[PDB]
Amino acid sequence: KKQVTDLRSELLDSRFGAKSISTIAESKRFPLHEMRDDVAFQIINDELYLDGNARQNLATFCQTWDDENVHKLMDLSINKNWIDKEEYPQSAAIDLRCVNMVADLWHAPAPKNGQAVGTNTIGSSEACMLGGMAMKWRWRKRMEAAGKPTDKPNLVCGPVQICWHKFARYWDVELREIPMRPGQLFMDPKRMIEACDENTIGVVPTFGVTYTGNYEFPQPLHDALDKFQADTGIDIDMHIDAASGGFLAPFVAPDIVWDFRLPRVKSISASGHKFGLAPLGCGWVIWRDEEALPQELVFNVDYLGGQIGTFAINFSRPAGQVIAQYYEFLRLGREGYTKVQNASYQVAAYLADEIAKLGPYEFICTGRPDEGIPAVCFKLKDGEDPGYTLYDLSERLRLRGWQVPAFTLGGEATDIVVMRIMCRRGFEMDFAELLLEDYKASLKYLSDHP
Amino acid sequence: KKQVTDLRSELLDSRFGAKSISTIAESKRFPLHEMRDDVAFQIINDELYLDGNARQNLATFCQTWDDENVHKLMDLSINKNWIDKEEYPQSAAIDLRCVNMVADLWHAPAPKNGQAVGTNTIGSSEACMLGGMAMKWRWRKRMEAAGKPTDKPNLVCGPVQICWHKFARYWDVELREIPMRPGQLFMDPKRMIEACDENTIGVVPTFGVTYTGNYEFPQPLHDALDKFQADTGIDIDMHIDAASGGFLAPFVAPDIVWDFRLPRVKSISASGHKFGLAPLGCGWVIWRDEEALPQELVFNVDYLGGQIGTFAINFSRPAGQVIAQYYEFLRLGREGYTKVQNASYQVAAYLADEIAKLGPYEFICTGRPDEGIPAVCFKLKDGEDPGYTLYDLSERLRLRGWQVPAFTLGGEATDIVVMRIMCRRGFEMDFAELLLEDYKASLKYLSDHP
Amino acid sequence: KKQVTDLRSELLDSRFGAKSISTIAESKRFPLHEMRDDVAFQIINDELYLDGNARQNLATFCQTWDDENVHKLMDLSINKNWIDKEEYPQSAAIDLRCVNMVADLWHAPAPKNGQAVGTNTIGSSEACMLGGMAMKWRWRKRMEAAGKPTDKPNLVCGPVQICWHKFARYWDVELREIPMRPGQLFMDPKRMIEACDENTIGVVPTFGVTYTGNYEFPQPLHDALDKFQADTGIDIDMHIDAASGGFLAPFVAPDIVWDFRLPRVKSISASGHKFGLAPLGCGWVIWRDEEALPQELVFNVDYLGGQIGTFAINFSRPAGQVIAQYYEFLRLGREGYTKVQNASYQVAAYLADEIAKLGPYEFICTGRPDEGIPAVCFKLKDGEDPGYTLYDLSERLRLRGWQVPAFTLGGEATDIVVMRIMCRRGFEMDFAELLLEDYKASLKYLSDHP
Amino acid sequence: KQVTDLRSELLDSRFGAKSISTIAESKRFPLHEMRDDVAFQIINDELYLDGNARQNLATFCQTWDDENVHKLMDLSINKNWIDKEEYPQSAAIDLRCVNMVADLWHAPAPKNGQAVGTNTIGSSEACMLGGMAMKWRWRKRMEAAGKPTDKPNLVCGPVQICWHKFARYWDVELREIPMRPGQLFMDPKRMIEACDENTIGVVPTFGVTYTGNYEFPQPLHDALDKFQADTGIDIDMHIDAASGGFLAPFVAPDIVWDFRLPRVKSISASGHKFGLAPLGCGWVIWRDEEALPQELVFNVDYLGGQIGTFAINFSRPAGQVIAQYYEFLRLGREGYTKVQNASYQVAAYLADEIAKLGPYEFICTGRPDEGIPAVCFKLKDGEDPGYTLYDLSERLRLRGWQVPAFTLGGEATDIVVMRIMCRRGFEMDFAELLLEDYKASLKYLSDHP
Ligand SMILES: *Cc1c(COP(=O)(O)O)cnc(C)c1O
Ligand SMILES: *Cc1c(COP(=O)(O)O)cnc(C)c1O
Ligand SMILES: *Cc1c(COP(=O)(O)O)cnc(C)c1O
Ligand SMILES: *Cc1c(COP(=O)(O)O)cnc(C)c1O
Repeated sequence: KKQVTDLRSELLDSRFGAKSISTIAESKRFPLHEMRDDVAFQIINDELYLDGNARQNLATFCQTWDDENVHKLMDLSINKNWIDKEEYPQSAAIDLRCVNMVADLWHAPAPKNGQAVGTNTIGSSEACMLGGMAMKWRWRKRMEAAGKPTDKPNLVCGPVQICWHKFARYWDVELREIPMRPGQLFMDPKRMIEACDENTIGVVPTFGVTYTGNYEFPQPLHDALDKFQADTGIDIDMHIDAASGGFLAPFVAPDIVWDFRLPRVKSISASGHKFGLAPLGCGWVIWRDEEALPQELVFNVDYLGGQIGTFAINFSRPAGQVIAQYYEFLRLGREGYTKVQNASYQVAAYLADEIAKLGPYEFICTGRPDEGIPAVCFKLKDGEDPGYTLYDLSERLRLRGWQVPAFTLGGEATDIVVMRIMCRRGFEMDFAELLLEDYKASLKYLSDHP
Repeated sequence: KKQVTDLRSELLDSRFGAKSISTIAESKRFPLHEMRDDVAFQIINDELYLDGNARQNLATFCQTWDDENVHKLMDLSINKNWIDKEEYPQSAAIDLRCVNMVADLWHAPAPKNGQAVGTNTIGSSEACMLGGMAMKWRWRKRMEAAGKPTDKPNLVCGPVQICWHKFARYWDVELREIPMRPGQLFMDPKRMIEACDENTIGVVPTFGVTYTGNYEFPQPLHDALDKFQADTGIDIDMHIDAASGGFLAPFVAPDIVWDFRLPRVKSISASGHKFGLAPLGCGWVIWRDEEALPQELVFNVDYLGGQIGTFAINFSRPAGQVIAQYYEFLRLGREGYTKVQNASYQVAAYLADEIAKLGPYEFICTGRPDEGIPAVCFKLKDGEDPGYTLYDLSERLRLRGWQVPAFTLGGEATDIVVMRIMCRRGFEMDFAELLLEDYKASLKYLSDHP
Repeated sequence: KKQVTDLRSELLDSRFGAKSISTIAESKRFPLHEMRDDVAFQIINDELYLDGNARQNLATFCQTWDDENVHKLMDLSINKNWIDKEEYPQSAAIDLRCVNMVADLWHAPAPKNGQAVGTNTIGSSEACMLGGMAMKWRWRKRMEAAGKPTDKPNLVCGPVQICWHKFARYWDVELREIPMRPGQLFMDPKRMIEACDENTIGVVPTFGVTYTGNYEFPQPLHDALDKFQADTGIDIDMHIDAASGGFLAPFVAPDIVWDFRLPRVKSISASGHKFGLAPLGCGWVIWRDEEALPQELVFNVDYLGGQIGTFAINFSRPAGQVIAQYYEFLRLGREGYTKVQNASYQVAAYLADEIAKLGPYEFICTGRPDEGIPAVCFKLKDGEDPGYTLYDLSERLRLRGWQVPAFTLGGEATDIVVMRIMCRRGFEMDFAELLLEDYKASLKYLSDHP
Repeated sequence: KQVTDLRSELLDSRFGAKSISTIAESKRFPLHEMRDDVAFQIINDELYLDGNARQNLATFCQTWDDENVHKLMDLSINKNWIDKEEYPQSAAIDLRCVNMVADLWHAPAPKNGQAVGTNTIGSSEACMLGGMAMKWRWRKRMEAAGKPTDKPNLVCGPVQICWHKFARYWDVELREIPMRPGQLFMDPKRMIEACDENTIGVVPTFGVTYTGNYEFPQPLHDALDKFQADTGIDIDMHIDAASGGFLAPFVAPDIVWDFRLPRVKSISASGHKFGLAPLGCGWVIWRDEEALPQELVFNVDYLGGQIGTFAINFSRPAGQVIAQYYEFLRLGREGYTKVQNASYQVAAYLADEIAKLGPYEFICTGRPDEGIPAVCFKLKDGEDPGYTLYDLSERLRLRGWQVPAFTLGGEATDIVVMRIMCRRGFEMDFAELLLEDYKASLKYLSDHP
């Protein structure tokens, strides 16, 4: 009799009065029985409230808002496999159009066969790894042509994102990172060259440093590499990590020469899901030409009577993000992207100007299109003590749901603590003004409770 | 006033009467201006009709259907970044629970500290690469402990999926793939041993061969490695590529000893988005214990007052797939997965039995849970010419929307042409009956057209 | 021409690239012009993120979750006017049914004419004011019957909610609120009698004290009032403020005699939107019989050829909440309400037990259905200093989005600080465990920072 | 049998189910839980017995809301208006509205940047708040003069029922000037005749419900000025602008009815009437801090500070105020003017067309300078077209229209009038359908006794 009465309750009980929702969710072993689908969904939906409100997460560089058409395109493509070119041929075609468009945006030389050399990825990490492998292979071929050993490769870079550290570790390459230091939180030409030698597989400038938000300019570095070859005969290539800058500079600062306009730039990577406005799960890596991508790294697959070259670390994955990316390209175009990015810079500039009035801060990034990305980065003026640290301010802001990271820089600037505010699409002026209000209140509090 | 007149039309024109929809979509350069969002969506939505219907794609192993709750969870998580453990802490916690559940499902030794060693990935490709890197590292340590050189590593395997070829290429490991041959379309104990030597970083049995759908049983191979170490002193580990098998056997054939129950198995990988029932973009790799995973490959990140180890190639990416995976685990449990997988095997078995009476066929896979995955694989009997090849049949079926692949096997069986039908969730008996009807019709046509 | 180009942009610009979203929302003067409706919605939608997550708000007693059918009924009733009985006659009829059901739930004498004496209200506040006006009127009639003056009315009560202070102020009644004091945080029989006199219009027990979560039991007070009349000839009525308790005890503690089973109780009020499970905007007040409600306070209106009595402060208002309330009565019934409330009590008891293990606490409320509502209320043991105050704990929990109030009691217990956690529908066990985890984490932090 | 019935409970269709084979409970709390789809279906269905809101021409309240308001309301279904610290932005948004409405009514610019006023569930609560403040200011005046305060009275014209309730609930003698032939409102002469030192204030109705016409505060204000000059008695006003408050500012700005008038200490209006907000939104604004007795305000902590609160209700939905703010930003003066102009155009059209159909005498014809967008008429005195307006109202109801016909009060109880309200959502084309049914109804009433 109990079984039937229990089952009756299973059918009729409300979501929160149900027996199945009276226990803590499994966290150690694979569940034994099936359960009400509404209760399973409810529990998980509710647990996710413990994640931070994405729109208030001012620490991330990734998109936290997508328009309705992208939501639809994503749902519609939830089961389209990006890797199966023959099974989802139009998704594949759309992908190839994006490759052309991004290559064009970065001034890659026009492809004679009508198709640029490059590929979509899950993000900049995979894109960078692909660029790094190609870089390492081109170096090997150069050394082999010279009759020199290829067992001690190194890579020269500045304050790179962690993915390059993983590349170095995973592909056994010695990472030679020029450390940040007071006065120059980036890789300068002089220190770059001092780290270069015949075993350097390449140099990686970060066109939009994550820690500060400022651009490392490839041109001055390119000049130094030209002189290095003239003096030593050593020819070093560049791969630009433009995770953020790749989808900013072309629109608001087109005259900064950082891309394929520079001879030594053999490849560039960027995150479509950062300022490229695509939903999480989209990255891009373009090569200046076929010569820049070693064929031994490319796996060809049948496609519409012919073949297409593939270079990826991942295999199966959703094609929704690239479809969404194409949508943004067509819907916004240069005009639309410029308007959206200009909106972010205006917000960044506004906040930097207003926050400067509230305390003894020294700004590292103030939302200037010509210097970096739409971000605000600052620190307390040396020797100044307003009665609080940027860590305390970060915490107070969190009480209102905002995630504004405060952290120490690296290298020779480990004693410097900075606060960074990322101004992405969806962080409109009105919304940013609310942050400003909370910022003033927080300081107000820290003042009444020193 | 033509500018005012064009604008009026731009505002009032219907979807297909609009001037902006009168041209072919851009495919070579980045668009210059923005356009109506409905038109951009319509064009792309319509182009996607050229992709094959996913529900009729019987070539793929990946999920082509997800329940409504998964669609909701995915939409809700479109902007949750899997990599930001501190910003989306509960998404991170849910992921850690799945790691424990998958490890438990595969009989991994119980975690003393309550947390299994493993990670979520975009798919089995990344999971296999993580497993391979760890294998390579353990091998180098083993060689180094005996003062031996580590410049000639090789990996022994059978008819593996392409990701293993990419692993060998990207990490400079010699792939010793034992080829399929008549009467033996798998890596057998004897040939495996012939291929193994002091430079073998490990053996990778494929617990669910893509080309045939059959399991390569680790147990017999394991006994062979034990004897190998006894005779030569060479101790070789195994990594199971259970992309499909990992979420099948545990439910429908629990007595098959293929997992951590086997001492030499140091890691196992599988695709959540294949038989794990997760939406595209979910993979898993678990290690036996801490000793199985070299700490040098792990990058720790801050997490709730402590630190969490991370081992991944990708960085930013959506957390929706793992959240959906946890939902399936809780909603279905062993009971639910058993019922779902059983339905797939029932369909495969049905098709195999029905197709067998329509022609002179020899089956390689008939949907037997004790032999492999829910698939049907067959070829024309040796020396039989029914007046058509399986290529013709595959083509006829495509006229009704079905994608049923016909292909030649590799290795020393390149003369053999086989047809494979994958029976996934969402390919119910009634739907399969329709395929059967189209099969009978196709054969009649081929008959009336020798 | 500039106007044409501006118009083109107003039409084609994306949500965040639009000019109209580049400024701060008006807050001082009525706007002059119209603007894109999507921008207006976006700005407001985004500002609301600054409100606390209702599901994590553990301070409120009101519903923070409604099932899909309620969301539908509310949307369908958004334009139905509760006050227009003749224009929306069935909404009116449904409302009258709820009056009957609530009256019956509280053991009101069965209405001979089939319709209980009572009315729906926006909340307990209006309900309490209606009950208060009626009490005042009956008192005046009693005094007048003996030829005595009615210029000095007073109301006797314990730690009441603010609405009674407002009633006293708005209707010129001296509020004799018996203060909380160490050992008895409630109105006890002895002090109640001390405060009562010929000028007392009635006694108001709070069946579910907001500050502690405990019930003030009407029966012992009723016994005292009986003896009081016997000793002094002064006959005093009771009005039970059962804002919370009215939809709890009837289901989980039917043996508690607090309602119309007690002769002196002439009216009872409760919040439908608290434990009554109705969405915000629903309250109830029921009178014992016609004699308990002075007709001079009732305004009759035409209804279906007859007349219905109305007693309300508000006039026009949505009928969705009462329609939703009826749906909950029908869908859940006594069985459903019992299970939902049982779930809340289960959660309160769990947290009480677990939190007790974390520090030197003295509990005031532990979620016992025989003592009060599903709440947890505690203070630090007298003389114990764990290194932090409950205010500190409340603040740290807020860093995770939780709103757990810490406050000082009133009256003679102003030096006592307590923390109160409300366990409502939608605060399931699994969700509560997450809170407990943050509680443990918050304590560890407070210890690591003496 | 247990298992048998359970199987049916799981598989039965909505209408084949056992639980829907009986009449819904109406006497006692149901005992058992039941299928949620059946419970919903039953209620959804009996609600069809309510009149179609879009065809309800008797109500002044909104019967249509745009998609964004529907969304905002669903999103705010659980946001508690009263918990200022818990839903701080909802509260902030509310305060912006207070400023905007105060500005709309020419309230003196607040030096501290925040107007004195509050959102309410409707005009009823707003009027009661204004009434209490009015009563308290009067008490303070009498106490200063050293006179008794036990006999307060309130002077008004044909007020809505809420003022009768205020009078009863707060023990104030209501001195209502009755309507009479040719004067369906409170005129200056009769107002003054009812005023004395016990009058707590005067309440002009800027948009009389029964007729749709405005009672103009200016001439009444002039009479009160003269009254003080003559007697020394200083009487203030509270304008009940339930309807007019969100009409005149947009279509007839030159009418001086608001804070431009010195004696107007407070004004109330229904956001859910012509303010275009969904049901459950009212407003009351005071001209300054001095007009609102502090003894009536309960301060609550708010963002490190305190905010004064004056309300009868406590917990309630914040959706309506959020929706109200959306309309303010989305429409602005331009938008409201366009929306209100549309209603007046429809009211004027119907008045003109209905005039051609019978011997009617119009009381209201949708003129922006005279009142709200309504049509009100009666049969010419001594004229008998063979039917009453009651019969006409009934026949229109056969098509789903609710067009009320009723008798006026006071000295005009023998007068029967019909009133048509033209709100947002009663577009020209829709109104033309009503006109077609009106013509048909008359034609029918003609071929019959
Ligand atoms: C499909 C498959 C893979 C690749 O897994 P993804 O999820 O597509 O990256 C690897 N191994 C085997 C045996 C497979 O079937
Ligand atoms: C964010 C970032 C990355 C990693 O890109 P993903 O899209 O997260 O994989 C790499 N480099 C830089 C400079 C970045 O900012
Ligand atoms: C919450 C509460 C009230 C006020 O009820 P509302 O529904 O918010 O108006 C009154 N009394 C008690 C005891 C309460 O808890
Ligand atoms: C409708 C009305 C009221 C009552 O306002 P509610 O919003 O329904 O509470 C008061 N006065 C007048 C003049 C009205 O028209």
